[PDB]
Amino acid sequence: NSVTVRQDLERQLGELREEFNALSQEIAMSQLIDLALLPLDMFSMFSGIKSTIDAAKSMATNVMKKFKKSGLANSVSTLTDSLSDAASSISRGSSIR
Amino acid sequence: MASLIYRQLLTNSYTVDLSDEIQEIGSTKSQNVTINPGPFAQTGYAPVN
Amino acid sequence: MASLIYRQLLTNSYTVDLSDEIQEIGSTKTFNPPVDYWMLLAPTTPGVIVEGTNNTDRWLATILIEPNVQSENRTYTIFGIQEQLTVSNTSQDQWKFIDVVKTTANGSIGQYGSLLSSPKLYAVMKHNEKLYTYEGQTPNARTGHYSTTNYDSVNMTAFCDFYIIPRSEESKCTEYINDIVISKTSLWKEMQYNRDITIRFKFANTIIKSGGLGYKWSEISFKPANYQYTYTRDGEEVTAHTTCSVNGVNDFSFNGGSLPTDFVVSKFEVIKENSYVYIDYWDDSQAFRNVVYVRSLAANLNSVMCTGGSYNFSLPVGQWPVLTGGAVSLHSAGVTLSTQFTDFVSLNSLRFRFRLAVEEPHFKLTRTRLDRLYGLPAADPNNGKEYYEIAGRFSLISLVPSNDDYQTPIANSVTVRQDLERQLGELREEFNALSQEIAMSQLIDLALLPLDMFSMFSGIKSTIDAAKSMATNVMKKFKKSGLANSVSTLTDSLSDAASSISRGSSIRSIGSSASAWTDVSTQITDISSSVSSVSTQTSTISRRLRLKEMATQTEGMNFDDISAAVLKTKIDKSTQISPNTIPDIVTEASEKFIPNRAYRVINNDDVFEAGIDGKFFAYKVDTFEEIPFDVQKFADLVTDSPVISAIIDFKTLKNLNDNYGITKQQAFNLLRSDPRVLREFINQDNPIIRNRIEQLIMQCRL
Amino acid sequence: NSVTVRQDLERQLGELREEFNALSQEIAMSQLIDLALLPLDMFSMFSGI
Amino acid sequence: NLNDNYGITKQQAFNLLRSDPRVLREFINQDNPIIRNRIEQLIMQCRL
Repeated sequence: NSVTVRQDLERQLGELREEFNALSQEIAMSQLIDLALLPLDMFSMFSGIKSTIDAAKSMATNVMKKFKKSGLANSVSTLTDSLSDAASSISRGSSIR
Repeated sequence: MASLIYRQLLTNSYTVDLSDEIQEIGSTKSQNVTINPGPFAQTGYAPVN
Repeated sequence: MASLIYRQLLTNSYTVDLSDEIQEIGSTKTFNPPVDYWMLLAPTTPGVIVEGTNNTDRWLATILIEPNVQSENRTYTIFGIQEQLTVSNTSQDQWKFIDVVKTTANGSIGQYGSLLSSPKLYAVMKHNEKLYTYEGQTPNARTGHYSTTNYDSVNMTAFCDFYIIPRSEESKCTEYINDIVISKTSLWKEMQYNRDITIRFKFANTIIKSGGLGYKWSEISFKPANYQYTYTRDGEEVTAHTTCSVNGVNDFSFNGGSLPTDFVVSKFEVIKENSYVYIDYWDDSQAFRNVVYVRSLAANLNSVMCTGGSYNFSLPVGQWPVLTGGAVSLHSAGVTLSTQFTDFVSLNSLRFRFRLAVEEPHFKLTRTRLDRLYGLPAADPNNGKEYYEIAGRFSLISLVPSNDDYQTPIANSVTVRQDLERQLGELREEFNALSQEIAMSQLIDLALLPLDMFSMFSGIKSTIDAAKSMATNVMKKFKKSGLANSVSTLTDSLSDAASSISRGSSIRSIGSSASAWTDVSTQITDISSSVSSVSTQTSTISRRLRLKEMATQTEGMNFDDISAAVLKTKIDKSTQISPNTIPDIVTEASEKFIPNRAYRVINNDDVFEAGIDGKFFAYKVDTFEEIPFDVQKFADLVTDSPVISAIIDFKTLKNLNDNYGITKQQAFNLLRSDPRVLREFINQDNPIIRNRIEQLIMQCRL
Repeated sequence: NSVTVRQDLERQLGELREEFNALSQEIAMSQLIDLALLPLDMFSMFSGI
Repeated sequence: NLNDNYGITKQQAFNLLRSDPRVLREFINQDNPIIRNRIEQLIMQCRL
């Protein structure tokens, strides 16, 4: 029997990037590479975050949504497409050097 | 490390768009919602005249 | 490369079960009907809605009986005649629906058979040369049989619109009792359709009294509505249809007591932040005609702060029970496609779904112990206002089969479905082509980068997203063909061989040692006309290793990597394919390829080669055609070591060694299948290796 | 008062654990080795059922 | 305990990697050595 569920307005991305860099100036090094040689599980990458209420699931699905629209996603897609086009036939025979 | 991480976070675009269609068609197929008043009767003085 | 690619394809079968059960749960889907069908009736008002008879010798219809009514002789025109029906009704919740049993034209009616159902659902049609109608209460769909004269000509006569439904869905009917895609870059063109659209909502409601003094109310609910509107957009007076629908509705029951003076409604419907609204368009513009094949479809819309007005309740004694107020906020989130049948004009349309949110004002019931409700109720939401307008843009990047001629614009849509298509058999020849002019070193390069099915299934540019649940249903369907069953047999044989020290290890045939990788291969096959006994053992060892290993592990580049690379080359240059046409091509390319190719394993300066053609080769670098085969020795040392794919077979390596020279490093990297040296020899001087790779890629026949 | 049900399936899993023990008592000894190089993935380890 | 049976310096090298199935299974299949008892008790200890 509520009027409006208060959607939490989220802090703007530029400030976010600023405290993220301020956090990056705080991390450690040796156990960082100790973390860095261990192939983690896409499971613990998003496991212990927040409130476990259909939301780690939703956030995982949303980050999956947003990843395929990134510059690396279409970059690898077009790299594969270009290689497959070169291997398909003589499509780009010789245009310039 | 991130080889399998950034591998999998990209390979399962099929999972994510299948999840999109799954949740959409599920929303289409949602059923009715009913509440029970609870263990409490409701009455009064009916024949007002 | 593609070893793990086909392994990923086979691994991700855990989605087709869910992505198909959701299809099951979301794809459940006077008018005298013909034979071999079904008929379901959902009456609106309690009374006479549907009748039926063979109008010659035997009359069988069914009449609802209002509860809280004793044995009363009604005055209803049963078959147009006021027949005597004196039946009581002492039930409370589950109603009665009694079959009238009338003999002649002006015949008398006896009482036998009553149908009990709460949600107002019934189904009646003849079955198996006789009238097989559902009987009983809700829990079980028990049917009854009624014999007539001239069975196949009983005239069902309803008074409302109901279901056309066939007979063979008896399971579906009992459970009731209880998209065309051709997408390709070759000859298909996108068009800009960004038309600002305005739509107007409208609501209809279902109110159903309970037979009595008016203090009992049965069903006040929404119901779909449809009006029209004309829009003065860009100087075009465009007419448009629209419909409404609701889902996830909330149920409220305002029960005041038991005695018939109590203002009791058995249930009430009310909309809150769990529901949605769906609409459709029937416009006059070309963009309407161009919604048959949609690439991308997005539409931002304005919000309307819709409200509800005063409502109605007519009670005999006392003042009027006044229900007031209604409020919800409309927020479109999601745009889909649909159809609509209005006057047998059922064609395409588009659907808008909205998110909803309530407002502050209370919605009050007078002289009722209920107040400060939230959510726009279902009594009289239209406030007398004629329409609920929503404005905003609407994007459409739809794509029609434009001809190769750029000067020719396609501006229509031919029919409901294009039902010709093309069969896989003829597709086989156009995949039998395009294998002649592929590449010489570039396809080998494509056989190295992991072609993960994201990059595999991203450049296709299809109009839907069900391509990949299908791309795993393809391996669910190799059960019909010979890969999925082959993997299952491998695993089961190695398992029951790992559990049977009683008879499963001694009753099976011989190999080199106690291994399922040797004896399972040689169990029973037709003997080839001219081969040796050791040749059969080598061939079977070869077949099981070639098929199973291509998806498990290997050294260097494998033949399935070439298969995947050429498969991508064909699909990218296909120029004739449909989204629902690769579900066969990927199958009969992952299987019907690899006809006869050998592998090798190196043993401390000794390697053998054997493939599925009846030929074997025992030879280790440093001049060839050496000491002959040793079947059990090689069998054990290949069971015990990971296998190396022999892209260079005995003849090719002999030719390249004897004719144009070789070095120890190059030979080593060749016969351990190092793709570097293979492609460097290919790219350098057009060797016999090039003939071999070309004839190998034509071996990818179909 | 008719909503108190708490435990489930222990009565079956407990009695079948010893059945799996008893059958695994007589397991093979070499074919376990060559059924270890196999990537018994979900398409396989849930296919011999 | 095995080194009573020689298996030296290359089967030792791979068996110290503990994981070469070729060397392990070749010891398994012919020498009837202690290792079958070791792996049998491995099976019997995951047994309960």
